[PDB]
Amino acid sequence: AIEVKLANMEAEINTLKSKLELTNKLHAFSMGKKSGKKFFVTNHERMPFSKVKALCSELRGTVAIPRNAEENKAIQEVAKTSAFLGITDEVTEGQFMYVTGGRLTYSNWKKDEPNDHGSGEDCVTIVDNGLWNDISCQASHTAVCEFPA
Amino acid sequence: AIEVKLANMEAEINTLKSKLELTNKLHAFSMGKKSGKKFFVTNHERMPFSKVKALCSELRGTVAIPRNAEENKAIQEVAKTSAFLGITDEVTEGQFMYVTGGRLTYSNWKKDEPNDHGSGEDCVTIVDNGLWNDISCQASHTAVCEFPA
Amino acid sequence: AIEVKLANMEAEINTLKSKLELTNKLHAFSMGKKSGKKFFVTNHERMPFSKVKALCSELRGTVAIPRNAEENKAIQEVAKTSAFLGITDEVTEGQFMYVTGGRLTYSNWKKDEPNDHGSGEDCVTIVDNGLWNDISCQASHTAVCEFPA
Ligand SMILES: OC[C@H]1O[C@H](O[C@@H]2[C@H](O)[C@@H](O)O[C@H](CO)[C@H]2O)[C@@H](O)[C@@H](O)[C@@H]1O
Ligand SMILES: OC[C@H]1O[C@H](O[C@@H]2[C@H](O)[C@@H](O)O[C@H](CO)[C@H]2O)[C@@H](O)[C@@H](O)[C@@H]1O
Ligand SMILES: OC[C@H]1O[C@H](O[C@@H]2[C@H](O)[C@@H](O)O[C@H](CO)[C@H]2O)[C@@H](O)[C@@H](O)[C@@H]1O
Ligand SMILES: [Ca+2]
Ligand SMILES: [Ca+2]
Ligand SMILES: [Ca+2]
Ligand SMILES: [Ca+2]
Ligand SMILES: [Ca+2]
Ligand SMILES: [Ca+2]
Ligand SMILES: [Ca+2]
Ligand SMILES: [Ca+2]
Ligand SMILES: [Ca+2]
Ligand SMILES: [Ca+2]
Ligand SMILES: [Cl-]
Ligand SMILES: [Cl-]
Ligand SMILES: [Cl-]
Repeated sequence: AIEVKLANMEAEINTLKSKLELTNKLHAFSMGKKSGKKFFVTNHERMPFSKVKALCSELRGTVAIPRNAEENKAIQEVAKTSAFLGITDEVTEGQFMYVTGGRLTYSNWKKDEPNDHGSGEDCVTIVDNGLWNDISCQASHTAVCEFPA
Repeated sequence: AIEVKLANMEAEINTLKSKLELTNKLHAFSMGKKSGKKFFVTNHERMPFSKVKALCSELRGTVAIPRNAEENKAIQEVAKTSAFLGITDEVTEGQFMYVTGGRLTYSNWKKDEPNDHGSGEDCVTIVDNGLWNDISCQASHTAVCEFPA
Repeated sequence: AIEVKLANMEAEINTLKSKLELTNKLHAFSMGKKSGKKFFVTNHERMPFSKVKALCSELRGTVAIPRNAEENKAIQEVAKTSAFLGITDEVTEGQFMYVTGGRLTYSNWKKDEPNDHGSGEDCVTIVDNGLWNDISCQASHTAVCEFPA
């Protein structure tokens, strides 16, 4: 009894992990996940940057970060409106870093941006052009999370 | 050994439960669930009110109910077409009650409605412009379920 | 007590099985699955037929197969563009079969199709007015999977 049931439950658990993995694959597929590509998702809600990070973090993802023109357009198409990117110069003014760490490689700044305008701008938004503009982290923009390829 | 295997398996189960909960959160987010708000969703299928209640119940949700103008708009954008709301005046004519209990607070009736037209109309549908019209519960309208915030 | 913990583990597993089943039902509902009808899903990615089969197979579904006009319209609405169908005449030229078995019955060929054009065409794509054309299995078309009613 005991040992047999325990061995069976281990098989039940492994079967459940396999099924859940399959469910996640199907959901990613229905969400637009392209083979071997990272995918972006949004609930179309606009909120302050701190809430986007908290939200993507709960979902075990990160605030969307374009690493090249392709991904930049991908995020643009997903958001449809202005959306925060996982990039800020909160730590050292003028030095934009990825929220995931490290200095910005690819960038697509609008002319004369980032400019830390007025009272200050430490966050970044991809606008309805794919271009970038630094804006107040307190402002509310579309939440777009990123998940691994 | 047995007590050890059992302990390790309970750990695996706790991890799997959290992982499934994450799947549910990501899915709701991808379908438009806003922070702190109820999740509204539809399969675009039109059916009699009885079937809508049965369908949402089977999913552990309930027929969508607008508690205010904001929710009414959210349901409107999910349905696109005429859809049943979880409200009826089956007990006392003219007294609309939520199928989950309690008297109707917010309402968005169309002009000249409710009119308990013809042989009688005890169900409610959100239609054009998001306004309401009472209709026969036997009529087929889009199924929209709601899940807790 | 070992046996008490084992009994709890069984209940935890069964509870998990029930919740995962619910998660699958809510996802199918959100993807447009109609009561008693199979449903269709796409990530909008274009790829050769062999890749579509592999992808859908891995998700425990199959390349979409229209069995009547309703399903054909449904697949057309989901795909938005040209997509492979689970129909080919690879096994015996001229005789189309479903990838899951059986000779083609219902069909919606464009005029003058199928024509096994050029060096040959053994796969099938649903194109413009939801009409069908046989095409090379090597060409890349939208991946659309179908899942059981
Ligand atoms: O204060 C925000 C923003 O203002 C200026 O840019 C404008 C805005 O991005 C927005 O309203 O759209 C305008 C174009 O339609 C754009 O000029 C700049 O001062 C910018 O640096 C600043 O972040
Ligand atoms: O008896 C049903 C319903 O009929 C009338 O409303 C019409 C219907 O909702 C539907 O056909 O769309 C029409 C607008 O295009 C609308 O007028 C009303 O008599 C209504 O009270 C009644 O419930
Ligand atoms: O060899 C491909 C295909 O070519 C011809 O049809 C064309 C294609 O179906 C597609 O590109 O759309 C065109 C119209 O928009 C159409 O002419 C046919 O020879 C066809 O049988 C063949 O499979
Ligand atoms: Ca600063
Ligand atoms: Ca700054
Ligand atoms: Ca700026
Ligand atoms: Ca009545
Ligand atoms: Ca009535
Ligand atoms: Ca009426
Ligand atoms: Ca052939
Ligand atoms: Ca020929
Ligand atoms: Ca052929
Ligand atoms: Ca052809
Ligand atoms: Cl700021
Ligand atoms: Cl009625
Ligand atoms: Cl071929």
